[PDB]
Amino acid sequence: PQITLWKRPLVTIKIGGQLKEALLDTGADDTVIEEMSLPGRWKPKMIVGIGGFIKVRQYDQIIIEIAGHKAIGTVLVGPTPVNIIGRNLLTQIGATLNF
Amino acid sequence: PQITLWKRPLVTIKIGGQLKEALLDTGADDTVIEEMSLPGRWKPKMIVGIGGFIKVRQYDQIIIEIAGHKAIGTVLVGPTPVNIIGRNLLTQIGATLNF
Ligand SMILES: CC(C)CN(C[C@@H](O)[C@H](Cc1ccccc1)NC(=O)O[C@H]1CO[C@H]2OCC[C@H]21)S(=O)(=O)c1ccc(N)cc1
Ligand SMILES: [Cl-]
Ligand SMILES: [Cl-]
Ligand SMILES: [Cl-]
Ligand SMILES: [Cl-]
Ligand SMILES: [Cl-]
Repeated sequence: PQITLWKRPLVTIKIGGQLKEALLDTGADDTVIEEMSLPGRWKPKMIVGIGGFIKVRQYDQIIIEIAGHKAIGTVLVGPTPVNIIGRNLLTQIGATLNF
Repeated sequence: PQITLWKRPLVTIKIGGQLKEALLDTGADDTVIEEMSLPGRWKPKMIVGIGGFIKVRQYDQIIIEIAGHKAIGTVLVGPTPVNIIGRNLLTQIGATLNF
């Protein structure tokens, strides 16, 4: 697809057996999802945005289907106001910014 | 250009005749830059992101060049952790997300 930016670039994702809406976000280094359970080990991390930092749990080697495209990588879980697909997974589906 | 996302999509911007670096950010509705002087009157705005909110100065109809493309539009100025180019200006430079 070609996604224009007149509106927020929201897509459906599937993660840990759940369907979620998420933002395709070139400004996010890594993917961050609202509180949910995921399998396996995790470790804590802080990430920063507008407003400051939040504490998240870092889960590695998690598979997400993004707009029907499967990717695997690190997923951060924590109190984000919006689900965000970051560059670590956008690369994997071949996403580019074009102008 | 076609910009891949293996690295942060940083570009040079020109604003008030000065060059700065900024992040192309599809997850941002609005363009937000670090403290700087801009001409004219400003209006209040609060923006909300991952770690809570910040107050910013909203300047309208500001001439800005992004990666060599001319734009004229709203720039928010305040204590953002990084300079971000949001959809308001990404649309002016004809940017799309493609995968
Ligand atoms: C500020 C960026 C450098 C980083 N952020 C991504 C950014 O796209 C967020 C993503 C975002 C979006 C909504 C709410 C929180 C986070 N947008 C954002 O804060 O935009 C603000 C400016 O325009 C307004 O429109 C959206 C909120 C305002 S972030 O969400 O803080 C973040 C930081 C690190 C990671 N790994 C993942 C996400
Ligand atoms: Cl992958
Ligand atoms: Cl990863
Ligand atoms: Cl590539
Ligand atoms: Cl990419
Ligand atoms: Cl604008």
